[PDB]
Formats: sequence, C-alpha cells, structure tokens
Amino acid sequence: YNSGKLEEFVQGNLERECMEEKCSFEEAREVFENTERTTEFWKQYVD
Repeated sequence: YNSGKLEEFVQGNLERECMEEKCSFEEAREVFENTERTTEFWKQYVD
C-alpha cells in the first residue's frame, strides 16, 4: 500500500495547501513528481 489512494493519510492538492496565501515553487515540484509539470503552471501563479 505505497499509495492505493488511502486518502485519509495521503496528499495531492494545491489550492488547499498553497493558495489563498503564498508558499514556494519548491514542494510543488514534489507533488507533480516532474519538473516540467510545476514550472509550466506555477508560471501563472506568479508573474
């Protein structure tokens, strides 16, 4: 059960734990698990 979408013990969102405030490009890289997906979205989030 490395994943199996536990969901009561997991993590994989952005709005919840990043938006309505401000965080960092780092950590986003970790959820998308690939550099390409993270800079090509965080681009919009910033300026």
